[PDB]
Amino acid sequence: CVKIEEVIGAGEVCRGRLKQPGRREVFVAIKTLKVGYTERQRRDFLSEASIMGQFDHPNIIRLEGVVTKSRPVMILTEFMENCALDSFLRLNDGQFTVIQLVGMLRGIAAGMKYLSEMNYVHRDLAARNILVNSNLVCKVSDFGLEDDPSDPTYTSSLGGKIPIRWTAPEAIAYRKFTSASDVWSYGIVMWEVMSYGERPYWDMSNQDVINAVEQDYRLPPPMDCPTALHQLMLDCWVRDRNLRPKFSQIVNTLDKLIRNPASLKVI
Ligand SMILES: *CC(=O)c1ccc2c(Nc3ccccc3)ncnc2c1
Repeated sequence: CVKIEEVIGAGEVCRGRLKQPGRREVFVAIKTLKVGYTERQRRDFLSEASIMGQFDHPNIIRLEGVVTKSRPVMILTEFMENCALDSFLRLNDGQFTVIQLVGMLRGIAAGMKYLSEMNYVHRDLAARNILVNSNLVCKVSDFGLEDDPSDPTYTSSLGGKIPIRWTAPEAIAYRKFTSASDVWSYGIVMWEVMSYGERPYWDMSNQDVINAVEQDYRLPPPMDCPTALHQLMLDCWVRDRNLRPKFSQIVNTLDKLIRNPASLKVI
């Protein structure tokens, strides 16, 4: 049933084909586990496959199937042509209209609205975890495939790795991970999108980021970013987590900007 085609990255992420008795052949992404898999590693990989299988939404990565009967174990998903959002934007620097970028952000927010409705807290919302297809539809993902190892994207923190640049201050400080801390991460995703995949906080060290945020520093609007979009980022980054908009309100605000495109001209 599963046929491999080419290796993408390093277990490993590969491209291939899948055929089931009743449905037509579709291109798939195959997440494999490294040779000589441990009982705990196999349990962690399958518990991740079980999470993805619970969801069904046009802005959430679709799980096509899972291989359990034969080694190596596999996670099969629908192949997303344009790969990760951050890498896709960096090579397409200034090649999209504001409306297209807003549509991408609306898709991400619709996916996040669905997750929050299912009572699921993502914890790692970032442009590197958003996949893009040929039609520019953005899909929220996780458990898939480094600018400076001195200021790593993830910090080895006791219980688990934390991406400091994308994490709400209360989730860094007290591990208070909620849909509101995912909204903070979404605000960082908005900034990554409007900047065509720049590194949040630039040269600032990871410790500088925590200190600056605590002292009310907020990322400036990227070049040519409409004021309304930046204001929405600032709303996502309220220190009071109760005042941050819900994903349903973000979707509503983005739709209001799409209906009134003149508001996307004000820079
Ligand atoms: C285009 C490209 O490089 C790419 C990379 C990874 C993908 C994934 N990853 C994934 C597989 C299994 C579980 C979670 C994420 N899925 C779909 N398309 C791509 C495309």
